[PDB]
Amino acid sequence: KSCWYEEEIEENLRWCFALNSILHTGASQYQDIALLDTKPFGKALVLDGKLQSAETDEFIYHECLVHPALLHHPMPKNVFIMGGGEGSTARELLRHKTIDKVVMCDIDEEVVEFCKSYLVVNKEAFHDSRLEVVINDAKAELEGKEEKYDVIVGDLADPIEGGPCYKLYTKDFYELTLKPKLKKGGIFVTQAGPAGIFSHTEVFSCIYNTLRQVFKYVVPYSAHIPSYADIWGWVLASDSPLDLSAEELDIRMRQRIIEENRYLDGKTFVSSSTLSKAVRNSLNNETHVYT
Amino acid sequence: KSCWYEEEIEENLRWCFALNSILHTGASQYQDIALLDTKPFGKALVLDGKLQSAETDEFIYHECLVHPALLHHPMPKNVFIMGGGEGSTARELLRHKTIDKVVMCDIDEEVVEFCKSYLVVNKEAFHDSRLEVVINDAKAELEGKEEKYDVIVGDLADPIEGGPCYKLYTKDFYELTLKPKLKKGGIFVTQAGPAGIFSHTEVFSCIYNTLRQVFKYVVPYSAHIPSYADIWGWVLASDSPLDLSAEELDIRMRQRIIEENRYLDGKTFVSSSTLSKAVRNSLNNETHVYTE
Amino acid sequence: KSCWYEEEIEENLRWCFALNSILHTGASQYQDIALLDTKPFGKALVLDGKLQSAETDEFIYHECLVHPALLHHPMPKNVFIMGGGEGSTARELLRHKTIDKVVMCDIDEEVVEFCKSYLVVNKEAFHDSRLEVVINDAKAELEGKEEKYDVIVGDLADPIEGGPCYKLYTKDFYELTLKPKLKKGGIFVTQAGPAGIFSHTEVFSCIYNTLRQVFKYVVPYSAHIPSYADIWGWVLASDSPLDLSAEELDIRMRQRIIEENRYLDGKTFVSSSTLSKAVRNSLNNETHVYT
Amino acid sequence: KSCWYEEEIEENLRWCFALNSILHTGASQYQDIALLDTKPFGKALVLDGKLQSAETDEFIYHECLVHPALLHHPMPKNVFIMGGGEGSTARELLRHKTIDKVVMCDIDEEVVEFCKSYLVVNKEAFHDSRLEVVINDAKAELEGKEEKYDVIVGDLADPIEGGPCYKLYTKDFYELTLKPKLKKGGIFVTQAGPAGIFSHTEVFSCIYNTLRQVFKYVVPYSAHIPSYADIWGWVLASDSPLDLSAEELDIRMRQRIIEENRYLDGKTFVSSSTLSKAVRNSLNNETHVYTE
Repeated sequence: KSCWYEEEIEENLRWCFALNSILHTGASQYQDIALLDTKPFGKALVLDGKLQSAETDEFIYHECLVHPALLHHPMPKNVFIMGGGEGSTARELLRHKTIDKVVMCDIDEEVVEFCKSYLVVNKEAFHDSRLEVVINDAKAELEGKEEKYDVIVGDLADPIEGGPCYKLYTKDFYELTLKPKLKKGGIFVTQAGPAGIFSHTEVFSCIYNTLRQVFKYVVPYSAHIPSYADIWGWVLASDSPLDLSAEELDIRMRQRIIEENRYLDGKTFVSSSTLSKAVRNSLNNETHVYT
Repeated sequence: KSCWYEEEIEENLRWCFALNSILHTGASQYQDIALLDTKPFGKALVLDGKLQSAETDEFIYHECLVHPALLHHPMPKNVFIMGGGEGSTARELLRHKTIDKVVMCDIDEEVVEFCKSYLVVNKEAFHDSRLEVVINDAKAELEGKEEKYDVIVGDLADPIEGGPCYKLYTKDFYELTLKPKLKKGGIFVTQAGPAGIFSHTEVFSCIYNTLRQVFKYVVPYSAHIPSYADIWGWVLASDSPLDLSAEELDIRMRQRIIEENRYLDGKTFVSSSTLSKAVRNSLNNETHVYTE
Repeated sequence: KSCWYEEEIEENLRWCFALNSILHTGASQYQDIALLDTKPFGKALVLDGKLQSAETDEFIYHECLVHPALLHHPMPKNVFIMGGGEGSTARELLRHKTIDKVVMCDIDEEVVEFCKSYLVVNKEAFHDSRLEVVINDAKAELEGKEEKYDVIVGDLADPIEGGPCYKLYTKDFYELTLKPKLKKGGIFVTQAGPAGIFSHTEVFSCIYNTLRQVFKYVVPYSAHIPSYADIWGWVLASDSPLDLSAEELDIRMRQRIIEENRYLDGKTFVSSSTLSKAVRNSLNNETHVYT
Repeated sequence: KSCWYEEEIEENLRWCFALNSILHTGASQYQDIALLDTKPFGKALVLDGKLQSAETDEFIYHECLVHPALLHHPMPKNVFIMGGGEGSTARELLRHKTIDKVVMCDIDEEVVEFCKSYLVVNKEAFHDSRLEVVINDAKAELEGKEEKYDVIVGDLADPIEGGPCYKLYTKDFYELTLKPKLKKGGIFVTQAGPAGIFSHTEVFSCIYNTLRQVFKYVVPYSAHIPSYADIWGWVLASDSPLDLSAEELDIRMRQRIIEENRYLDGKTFVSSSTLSKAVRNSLNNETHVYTE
């Protein structure tokens, strides 16, 4: 009961967890880095004072982020990650038998090196041949190269007003930069911020509405992540249908993904993509489009 | 930015809400009773230090507790609430036009009288001619009367041994005391503790497993409640099937409930009753049964 | 263990007390006002988020503030309070059989009315004929009037850089404004901020050194105030000696002050005015003078 | 601005220090042992959740605990420490050139070995040829040997009934066990718990009163320790007078102690031994005596 880390989740809400230790600390020109050893969530990565992942339940976030998008692809071969310097998004992709190239594109070199050093769970992932790490802004990287991708995975910080990841959620970026870099039948997926009954109105609905204005087929979904103190959201978007039964999803999982999933099976994702009445109404009637 | 209500959700985990006011603090012998005005969640009812009800989202808990059971029933007319002293369970039940009688059986008259005066959202419910309030242990009340119900709602605290509420979750209780007091097609629903990816193993899986020893059809389901900082769980149980589509649930809601639900539609319930892989696997392989 | 008020004492130090209730709240154009009912200290007056007094131990602060200065006076008749809108400084003065006029000069009208309404302990003091309340800046009040005072009591907020009470601690203010308004044999006393082993270097030593450059006879003293989470300091300053035995102080107390003191007797003040080695060395060798 | 060490000074009062690091956490069967690097107070030794020693101001506690007793003694040559496993009491005692032997008797070898390696400020003290470390209950040790001391230093935890340290504050202990082991002119000093205007009534006044039943001259005294968020108290006791002026204390400090004290001079001690009116009146009228 003596040592605590404190997180301001909202203006009037704090989330405190007891600490075993402060394990490692780095920093870039971009942000403060810390790896805490927490009692309730194990090793916790804190970036600029915000918890970004925790050892006990990061598998939920990263299984939800990655596996729905590639399972709805018939044959996802190359995948570009915006963000995801932690290595866990790459880890989950690399268990798919169909990728021949994961590029992880994080602008913060020091975050990648830190997590490559200290997250035991991803060093098999980091030392994988299919994996290429690029230090650059994601839009700058995509505009400059011309190689189109089967799947693009958005694993950035939330689009807070005045940050630099904001422009990577804009309607003009999807339509003019990202989608031209999708192969025919490609699939985009992005994390989409909090998806609680009230918190989904911050960014989750706006990212849904924005992707509605670029792709014909958009599916939002969400799942509780305990260490984030909220339901968290993701959005899929493609121009080919993303409609698979739970049974087909289970079939494709036991065929393309090495090892058994800890959190996600077909029925989990069916349930995940059935938002609640209020969240569904809010999403289906949102107007704002990030320009 | 200086006054806070703190709750230890877990002994190593704290959830803190900024405070506007402390509207009342007091106590019975059963529990301390506080009503707080919080900035994130509005007025919050705290019993023995544990938030039980927040103004901004208690509708989620109460709609989930109540509606699924009633909607599944062919025509629910009389209901017994084990607990429910805050008035919000009764309030949601009284939204159903098919209901003719609600009996609220809470052991702590202090809680009942406090909420009757201070939880004004429940005022019309407390004054509804169909509601009867009984101050008794629920088990004693149900054994003391030979009356049966179409639905019995468990709205008690989480089972911890030695508490007055533990015995209301045992196999023996469900089978020798509760089930005899359900009419044909009758449905039992109880709150079933936290149901998060790890917290569900405390009581949720055991309550599911226990009811599975007693009732033909047992349906667990869960939903996020922000003020609880967790997924919360409930369990339906009946000897008649519990098997309606989202569309059939919705037609019934439009026909039987006055006003629109704020949280629950038929698709929400189907989603809620589809648990995640690990939670499903846990409840499937669960071994423990509650007993005395 | 559930409701807490939190005070940042220093940058890295917080001081939290459990709450029975938030009793009353006002505000002026100048500051936020709150009266909390706290478990460890009872009713607590919080001004702009800082605890300024608490019911359990305010008697220590106000007995220490007031009684040493007037006891070293042979016959203190009129007394001007800078600040002290709480009423407690006036309360303690009014138990002296020798004052014929206490003027309390606080710039915040709403603070005076609030404490006059809600501090039960001072409404006998507030409805006392000898007591005159003036709403004005203290320097403006003193410059404009020409009536000289036996004693002037500094009961302001600490001289934080950039506030408006800072100039009321300057060497030019003592020499050119305050002291001309002292009668012959007059005595000034001011609260002097924290007086802990390390915290005394914030302002306590600077106020001592400043008053050394205006009055011939200056005595600093301090006492623990539990609700302030620190030793607190006061300074006396006169041009006549302030040297009385503990026995004479006890004599003068049982003769001039109605009722028995709760905290302060002669020996207490002797001990109070014997600072510790490090605080004494720091004070006796400080250079900065508030100009 | 995000990592904090929290301590409940009182059950309704919390004192929180911002953290740099947690250098070690561990435990013996007697207590949990933690060493924290805090921003306000530097490295802090926490035993069973209670801060016992902070780097920025432990000198206050240890100088006050040790020096007055030794300075009052005509020539203190051998000293027994009840407790003192952190090494800082020994360190201050070994600053006196008149000292020939220090025996540190702590019940928890875990604490001793931990501080020996991690409290480097005490390293030379731990390696001083005049120090002997004994791992035993202090009462058992003192009864087990017929050796007397010029000074005995009580550096144990505050007396709470049932603890292994309560019996080291009883009248019987002081009179039948401790006093026989003091040489002529011998002086006993113990830490005596909080001594604030209200907190002094917990143990401070009782310890004073107890010693007053056993020793001719009993001198209580106190001093603020910021990391403790309170005034802390100590009590001198002897059957020879304890009556030196501030100037005589200072001459002795210059003659007997190597290096300059950071907190304590003769005037500081006289001030410390002049208690406030309410604390004086409380200790004067105190009735309770510790017993078994």
